[PDB]
Amino acid sequence: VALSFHDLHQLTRAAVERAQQLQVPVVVSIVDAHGTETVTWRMPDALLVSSELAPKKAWTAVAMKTATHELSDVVQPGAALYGLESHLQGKVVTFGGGYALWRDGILIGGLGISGGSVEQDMDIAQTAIAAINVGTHQ
Amino acid sequence: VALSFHDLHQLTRAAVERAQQLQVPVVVSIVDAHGTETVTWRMPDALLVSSELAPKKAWTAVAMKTATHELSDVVQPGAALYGLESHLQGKVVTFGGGYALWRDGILIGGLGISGGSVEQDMDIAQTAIAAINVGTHQ
Amino acid sequence: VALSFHDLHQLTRAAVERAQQLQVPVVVSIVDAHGTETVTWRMPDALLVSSELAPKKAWTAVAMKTATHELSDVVQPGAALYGLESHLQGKVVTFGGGYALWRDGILIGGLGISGGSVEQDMDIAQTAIAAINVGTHQ
Amino acid sequence: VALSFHDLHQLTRAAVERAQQLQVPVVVSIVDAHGTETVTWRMPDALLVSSELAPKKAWTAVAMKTATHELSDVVQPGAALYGLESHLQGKVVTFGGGYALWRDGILIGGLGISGGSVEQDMDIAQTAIAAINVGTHQ
Amino acid sequence: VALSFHDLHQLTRAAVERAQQLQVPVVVSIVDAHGTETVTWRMPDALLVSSELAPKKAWTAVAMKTATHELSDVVQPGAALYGLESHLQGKVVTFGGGYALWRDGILIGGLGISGGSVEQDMDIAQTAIAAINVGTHQ
Amino acid sequence: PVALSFHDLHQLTRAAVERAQQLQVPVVVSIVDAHGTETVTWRMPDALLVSSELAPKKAWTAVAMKTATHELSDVVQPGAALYGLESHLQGKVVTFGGGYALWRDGILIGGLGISGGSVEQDMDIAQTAIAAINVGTHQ
Amino acid sequence: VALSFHDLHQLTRAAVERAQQLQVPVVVSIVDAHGTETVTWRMPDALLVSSELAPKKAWTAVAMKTATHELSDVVQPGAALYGLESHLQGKVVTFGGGYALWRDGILIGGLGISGGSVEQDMDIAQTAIAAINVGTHQ
Amino acid sequence: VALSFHDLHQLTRAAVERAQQLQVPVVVSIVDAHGTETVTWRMPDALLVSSELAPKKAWTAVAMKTATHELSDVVQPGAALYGLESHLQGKVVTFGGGYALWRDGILIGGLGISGGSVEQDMDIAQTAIAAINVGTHQ
Ligand code: HEM
Ligand code: HEM
Ligand code: HEM
Ligand code: HEM
Ligand SMILES: [Cl-]
Ligand SMILES: [Cl-]
Ligand SMILES: [Mg+2]
Ligand code: NA
Ligand code: NA
Ligand code: NA
Ligand code: NA
Ligand code: NA
Ligand code: NA
Ligand code: NA
Ligand code: NA
Ligand code: NA
Repeated sequence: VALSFHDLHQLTRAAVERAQQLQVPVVVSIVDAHGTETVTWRMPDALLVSSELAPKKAWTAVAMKTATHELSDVVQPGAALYGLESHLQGKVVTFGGGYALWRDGILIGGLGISGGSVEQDMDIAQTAIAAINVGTHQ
Repeated sequence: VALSFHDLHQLTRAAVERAQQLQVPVVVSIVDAHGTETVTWRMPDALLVSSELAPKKAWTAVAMKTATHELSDVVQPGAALYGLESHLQGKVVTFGGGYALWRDGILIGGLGISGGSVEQDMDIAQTAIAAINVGTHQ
Repeated sequence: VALSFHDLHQLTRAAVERAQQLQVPVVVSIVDAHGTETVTWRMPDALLVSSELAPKKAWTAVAMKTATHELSDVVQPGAALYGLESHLQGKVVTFGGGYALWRDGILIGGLGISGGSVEQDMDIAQTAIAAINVGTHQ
Repeated sequence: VALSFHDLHQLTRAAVERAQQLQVPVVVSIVDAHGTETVTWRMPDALLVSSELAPKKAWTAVAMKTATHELSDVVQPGAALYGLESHLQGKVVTFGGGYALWRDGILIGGLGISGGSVEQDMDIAQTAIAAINVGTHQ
Repeated sequence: VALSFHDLHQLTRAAVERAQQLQVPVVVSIVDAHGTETVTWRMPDALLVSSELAPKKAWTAVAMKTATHELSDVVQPGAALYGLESHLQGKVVTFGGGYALWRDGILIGGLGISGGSVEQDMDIAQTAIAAINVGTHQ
Repeated sequence: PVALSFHDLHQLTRAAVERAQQLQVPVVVSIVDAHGTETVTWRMPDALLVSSELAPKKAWTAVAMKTATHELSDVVQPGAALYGLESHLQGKVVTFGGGYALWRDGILIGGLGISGGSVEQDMDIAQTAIAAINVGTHQ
Repeated sequence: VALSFHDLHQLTRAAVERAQQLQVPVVVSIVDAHGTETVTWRMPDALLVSSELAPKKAWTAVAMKTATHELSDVVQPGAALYGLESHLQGKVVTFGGGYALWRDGILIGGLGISGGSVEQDMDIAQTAIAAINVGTHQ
Repeated sequence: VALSFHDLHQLTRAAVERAQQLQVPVVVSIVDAHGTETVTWRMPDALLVSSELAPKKAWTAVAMKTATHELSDVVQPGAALYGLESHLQGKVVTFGGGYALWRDGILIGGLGISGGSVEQDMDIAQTAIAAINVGTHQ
């Protein structure tokens, strides 16, 4: 059930291809179900911050079993998990671009994209994920 | 006056059993009156973030002599301790799930639960604390 | 011009005496004009967090040539230095209890109190400062 | 295209000269297109916090290809990159004083000023940048 | 194959019992096959350092697939992995008391003991491991 | 003209993984550019957890010191010129083998780092991968 | 059983007085039995490193229940706890100047001095300890 | 008694000029008597490590009141300050290239050079120091 070589290779290829179509250089990061960095690819000229944000988005997706855009409302002032980003010492990113990857009810990894607008990062991520046979929810 | 073996054992057992009833895997953490990690137990499949949040809640409860849900208002924009989570470099958690433990007016420890919704974490924590009948306020 | 032995000893004594009158245990911290820790004194049962907050308040006062309560408005959402506490990795504290210490137009140090309410910490600090011949503004 | 000795020297001198005119001591920092510290200069009595803020402003400008005052709106509560300063563990500063430096469509570095009001920092930075043959936008 | 509740409970009980027989208080730590803290138990008056060293020994065992005493020679001056403890920022401990736990050729976790002499820690760890049906090599 | 291309990165990464498969040792492969930025990472199943940190560090060291990492082993020993270096740089530099600096036409273009086997295996894997593309390991 | 006001005061005074006699400026640090910083005093012109070394020496004494000079042999290459200083991320200091304080078989705190030679730090620490009624071994 | 503008400028220029004569690109760093970074200059293509080592050598010179080559013997296995580089969490560098700057018996700052061989760094640093009216010992 885990991510196979083919899964990893296709996710990464499809993300890079979609980023090229959008004309935005990104960092692509994939983590396994335990949060271990498994693939990283940086396109030329990607924003330097993206080297830290993409793997953090992928990690966040696994570590909270969620897509990172789904955390945006819950960390606001007044919301249930206000302060989370400081409580976890910057390890969680709470804007879009990270998705949890599921197969047959089992969490198999996380994908993180950074380098565009949040909308671009999410488009790239969703396009990549559509290239392989996986879900973004259990 | 201090947490005995029986206190630590029953707090842990009761927390895990309540979490089983709720069908949510959590990390349980107990710290002593000086904030030293005394017991940690991770249920299978608990959110990875919970491994950091539960001990931090337990620590926060002792370090601020308060339940963590009682810090939620006082760290908001405009409130007296705005910014506290950054000032203490992520050591304090300001949402529910941590309680201070008191016996005969003496602070004896802190219990932290993380892995569910905030309300679940607080339910589990309160249940565990009710199993040994210590107080949560001086 | 600098804090003398007598300055340091009287500041510390007066802060502790005032805390005793208020019946709240605090940490007292004094830093020099360069931000080096010079005196620390912890009263029994002071909040654990105060061991970190009091020196940070003192340091903040010198590092920003201000009282720490004067930073509260400027770090709010919408205000000029929003985010400051993260930018400086938790070294600055932006609620009351730290004061800059000045003599003959020269910055000689900083005093930080933590362990009570913000208002108690500011009272203690102001009382201590009144015990020696120094100002809180240039 | 890169920053020459002359570019660095003129930037630094013009910044210091403008700060002297404003009668505010600042830290001046210049990073290259990869974010490596290239020049630092501290004026006597500059706020201690400026030693950390000015290089961070310069680094931010390259790392996000933006002037730092342009990030102020996008990190607010409710905005698209809320929490960014914690996600990047304090490496990015999101109030004014940092500018990205461009020549012939190529990013050649970043300039950061800290020590005055945000407006003084920006005036100093803009004055310095006007002393050499560069743009602040691609 | 993984560590069951019974495995974890017996390891912990047996380590504590052995420590009691030796009259030395220890910290017991167990990590899973991915290095995630699963159980921590601190006996009263265990050396404060043991709170950091026991989990690090358990983690090292899984992270290097080795008992920690088997790393002592290989990190010495002149040996193949000299400097390893600094390369990994203190995450690995290279003296005895940590053991990797294997069942049917599969790595299922790590156990770490700290609080005694290295020889006591190893005794305690070996005694605990003998209480369950597992090997210390693949 | 001489930077690492897509093809360079791809071939380095593939050849490293292929060689690690031949040796039957799972590794982490890391490539950094001439400025030390992480460019590629690839982790093989069951690689030592430590190798997730050690491989990118090796690659970064190679560029940050313009050297192969095995060439630092003597110089950081007790009594040698750069004793303590690993602590001075807060663990960012690794001083045993497996990292190589990558050069073309006298220009530094990147760094490759391998971790997960013995130090010898990591070097073998790195050298094999480097041979798949025609760059040099010295200026 | 604990360090009283009189104990803390006399330790600190006696350490400063001795350091004055020797004409070496030091930092004095005292921690309680849980390792919490209780007193710090810095003499003018004390080595900057001493602001970190002295509290660490005091902490190490309690955390390891030993004098710090007693750790020097055991951390050497080839000895049982080689690497310890990196394993504990610099929290332990292994050269002289820190002493564990005992009364009636109970560990009550730790004293740390830094700023002279190791031998001066030890002379100062020992002179200070001799000013109160305590032992340096259980 | 302090480093003037001219002192800072001349030190920096002379260091860069000597590095050019040796044909090695270095990072030059100057700190004041309190260890605050005052000047940094990076020559093109200086080793990336030098960006961290040169300011650390300058800081070390002031923080230990010594040239950094004078620390080499004292931090060896078997010597009085073995482990120091870890105790201070990498803030001190114990090989040559850093010098303390003294005028009329007063410590006024530190100069640090990194990028060459240790001998080249020391040559550069000594040459720069010779360009102004200061000593390297009290
Ligand atoms: C921060 C790093 C700096 C470095 C490395 C530096 C380096 C130098 C060097 C190498 C020269 C000689 C140029 C030549 O080769 O002929 C020079 C000249 C000079 N620098 Fe600087 N400088 C620095 C900053 C400044 C600053 C901040 C000022 C004034 C605010 C200043 C004022 C001058 C003056 C007046 C000259 C003489 C010629 C001229 O007016 O342009 N320099 N500097
Ligand atoms: C540290 C030393 C520990 C000791 C000495 C210990 C001892 C025991 C004993 C004597 C029992 C009674 C049942 C029997 O006859 O086997 C027991 C039950 C139990 N303990 Fe512990 N325990 C320890 C730690 C833990 C921890 C950390 C947990 C975490 C949840 C735990 C969970 C339980 C549970 C759930 C039971 C009752 C259910 C069952 O045994 O199947 N114990 N323990
Ligand atoms: C890590 C990031 C990787 C990316 C972005 C990536 C991307 C690609 C792309 C774009 C192609 C088609 C290129 C072409 O031939 O025209 C390709 C082909 C291929 N890749 Fe990868 N790849 C990666 C890693 C790997 C690894 C680690 C392996 C093997 C261990 C691998 C094996 C292959 C093979 C066997 C082919 C087809 C053979 C051929 O090109 O004729 N790739 N990859
Ligand atoms: C660091 C925290 C210190 C605190 C909180 C403190 C507090 C006090 C207090 C409350 C007294 C009155 C004692 C009594 O008679 O009951 C006192 C007296 C004294 N202290 Fe301290 N003290 C401190 C440090 C020092 C140091 C470092 C020295 C000398 C190096 C010192 C020298 C004295 C002397 C000589 C007296 C007797 C003269 C007088 O009453 O002013 N103290 N201190
Ligand atoms: Cl915030
Ligand atoms: Cl070492
Ligand atoms: Mg049950
Ligand atoms: Na926050
Ligand atoms: Na905050
Ligand atoms: Na009971
Ligand atoms: Na913030
Ligand atoms: Na934030
Ligand atoms: Na080391
Ligand atoms: Na070292
Ligand atoms: Na070490
Ligand atoms: Na060391």
